[PDB]
Amino acid sequence: ARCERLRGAALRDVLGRAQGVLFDCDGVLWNGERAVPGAPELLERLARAGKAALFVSNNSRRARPELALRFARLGFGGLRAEQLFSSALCAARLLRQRLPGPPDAPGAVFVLGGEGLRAELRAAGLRLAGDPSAAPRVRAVLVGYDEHFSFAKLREACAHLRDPECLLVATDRDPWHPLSDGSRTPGTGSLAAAVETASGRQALVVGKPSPYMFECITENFSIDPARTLMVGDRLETDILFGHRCGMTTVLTLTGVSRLEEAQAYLAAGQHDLVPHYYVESIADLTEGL
Amino acid sequence: ARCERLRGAALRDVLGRAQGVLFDCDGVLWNGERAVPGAPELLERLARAGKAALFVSNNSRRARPELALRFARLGFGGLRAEQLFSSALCAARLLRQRLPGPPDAPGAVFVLGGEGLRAELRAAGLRLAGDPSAAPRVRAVLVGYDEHFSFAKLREACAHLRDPECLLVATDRDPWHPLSDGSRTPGTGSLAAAVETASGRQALVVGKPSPYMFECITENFSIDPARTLMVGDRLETDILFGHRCGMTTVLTLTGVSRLEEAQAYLAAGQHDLVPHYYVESIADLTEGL
Ligand SMILES: [Mg+2]
Ligand SMILES: [Mg+2]
Repeated sequence: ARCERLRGAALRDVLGRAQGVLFDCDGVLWNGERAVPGAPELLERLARAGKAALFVSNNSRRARPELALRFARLGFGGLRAEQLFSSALCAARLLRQRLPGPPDAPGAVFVLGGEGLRAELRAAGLRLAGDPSAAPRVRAVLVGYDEHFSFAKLREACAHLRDPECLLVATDRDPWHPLSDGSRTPGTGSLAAAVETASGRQALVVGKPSPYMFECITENFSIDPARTLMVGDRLETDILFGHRCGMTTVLTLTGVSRLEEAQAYLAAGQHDLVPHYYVESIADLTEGL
Repeated sequence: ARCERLRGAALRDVLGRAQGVLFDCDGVLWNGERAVPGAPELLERLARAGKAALFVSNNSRRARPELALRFARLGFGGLRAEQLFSSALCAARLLRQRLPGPPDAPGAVFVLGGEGLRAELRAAGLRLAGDPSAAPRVRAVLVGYDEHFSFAKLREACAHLRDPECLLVATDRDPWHPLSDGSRTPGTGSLAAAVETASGRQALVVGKPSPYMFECITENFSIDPARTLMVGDRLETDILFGHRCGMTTVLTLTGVSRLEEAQAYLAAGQHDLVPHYYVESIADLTEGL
């Protein structure tokens, strides 16, 4: 990984070789309400050229059917729900897999998060602490994007975690997210930091840069990481994810991370946070096909 | 610091030499509603023998007049309010001292914390973001023990901190606190972790183990740290504070930290988290006088 500007012959060969492309969404395909011009067209040409496209998002705020809506709304047609992987969806699968209880009863998840996250969990067959009883033992605390996080919920989370057998899981560690108006919103990472600190515990992280998301993806699809491009705007999330999975990484500059940070990490020899290539926007990739 | 059990001749000499004793409160003088038997009597004998006594607490939940009440209620008479130093009181003084604005207007503090913390801040002459206007620029965010912490307040805190000139201050970093029933409550450290993570900033910490508390104390009283005992139940807070200040440190076992953790740190050569001495309870100190 030497942070090279991807163009000309090298672009045609890298894309030529590529069997598939995994895309982050926010900062890559769009910023809020606005699609990156040329992004829908890249996805079209990818379909026409080979070449698998899958989407990997740390979003834990909406269930998959609703996250899928953003694609159509922002002018990305022809996409199937099964191409989209979110930390919400993957958290539900991890909990189902890891679940410490006796076989019935495995049992309940205390969730810090919203209705879309809850809907995903229930759909994976998971029992939630907030739900109507027929009170089950809580065997996992899940920290997701919780716009209604409170000291009270934090305190309750810690009560459950006093049981060392109770799992602590976080959907992702993203510290904050940019909004259209130039402001930020705190991210799950900030809520996970509070929970870990007060409980004295380290969370299992579901989303990027955890390799679990790639396991979650490869459950459903055969992807050869050596032949797959990982495209993202956040070095510490998307690019680190790519290196950990053995993918060729492409930083796009339409999002959170700056070229200057990528080059800084290169100089400090922190090669897992350096992309193989960068582009100003993913529209620069299309001419490679 | 070699974690020695303080008794016999050594106890008489250490206490004999000591000009003063600084005490942590919770886990030392009392646990919740219950005074440590013998604790009021040690303080009495200290008065009779020399020998200054001062109290250093990370509490940011109640203003000093109300924190003083706990002493009388738990059977500690003869104490003056001026002997008590809390992170709340010291945070107010630090803000007054550090305050980045033009001279009027220095200006407003956004507070994550309760009415007792707010009352201390106003009493130091500080203007608070929540208060009635005659909207002032926020020039500091203060994170204290906030039982009404919320995602919304976290988000607002981060908005203020987008201004790199806006200070970030935390009353303390205590991660959690034990309660009488055996449960925990999250501490300011957990709330500070959320704020730091979402804002990408490091807080200035007011309370122990920050040496600022000792500066705050020495403003008012001449203490020679080389002749002062620091007595506490929490290694990472009280004992580390003591070493940083050049005091002789005494771990009491009636609180949070265990002898086993002290001895573990000794073996790992982490000498700043090892007390000079320990006692089962501070009642074991009285026979030294
Ligand atoms: Mg992104
Ligand atoms: Mg204590």
